[PDB]
Amino acid sequence: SRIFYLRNFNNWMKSVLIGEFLEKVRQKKKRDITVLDLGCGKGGDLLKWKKGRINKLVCTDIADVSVKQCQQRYEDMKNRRDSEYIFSAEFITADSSKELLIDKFRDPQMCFDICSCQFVCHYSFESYEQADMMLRNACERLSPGGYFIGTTPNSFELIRRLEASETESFGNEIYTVKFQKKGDYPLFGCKYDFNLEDVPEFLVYFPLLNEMAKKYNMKLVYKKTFLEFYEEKIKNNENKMLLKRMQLPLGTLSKSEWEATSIYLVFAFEKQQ
Ligand SMILES: Nc1ncnc2c1ncn2[C@@H]1O[C@H](CSCC[C@H](N)C(=O)O)[C@@H](O)[C@H]1O
Repeated sequence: SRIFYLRNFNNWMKSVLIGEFLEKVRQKKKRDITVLDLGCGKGGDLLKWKKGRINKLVCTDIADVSVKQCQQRYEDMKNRRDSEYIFSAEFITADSSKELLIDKFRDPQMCFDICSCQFVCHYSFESYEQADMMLRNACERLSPGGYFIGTTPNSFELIRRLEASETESFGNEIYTVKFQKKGDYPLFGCKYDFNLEDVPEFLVYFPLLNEMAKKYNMKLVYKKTFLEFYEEKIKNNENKMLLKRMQLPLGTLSKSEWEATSIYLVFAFEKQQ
């Protein structure tokens, strides 16, 4: 109702992102696709992976109830009738910032063509170790040429609104951000409250994320604001009538919705050879 169109939009953003890199993986002649969905939540991306026609998915999250719900929705998905091919799936409760996923994989030798981290990475920036660990978990088992893709708040946009504010808070009808306070932005542990009409988040300084990713032999493919990404993707009609069947620019979202969503960026990294 209130944020339905915002959610819809986020789903559309993820769809097109996931879509783009599934094709890139396939154009490198990769037949059977293996994917790690890191911080999978309740399975909002299950259907995107099913229509990407991947062969194996690992869903993991720190919240077990979410993992279990993700599993049940998966069970329902291919207990549908005359349901075309579905990936095999593996479900793991774990803190991907404090625990090594390879130690919990049923198959410890397993590799991935894509790690998808959607609206997750920023939780790991509580400390250097947690950040490095989530990056490791996202990137260590990636095959060369494989991709690390995701969505996280854009720190530049967050700071800009903070410093433009009369307080340590800012927002509108839809969202509210509250810093522990402005002027002080440590690389790790920069805490702010994020309210979508409620969970603590950490600032992700992207040039820092870029450097730390190098440790795992990753090179940046691109980084784009939600706005830029939105503007580019709709010059292709497959995506736009996709968006309309799923149901600042004048543009598809109210000005307040645009303020909420324009907070985010999309990124992709590639595993080097
Ligand atoms: N340290 C951590 N390790 C793994 N998952 C975490 C985490 N901290 C938070 N999360 C999870 O990240 C999720 C963010 S909401 C994103 C859900 C899903 N990827 C989607 O796009 O719909 C939540 O499910 C939360 O439980």
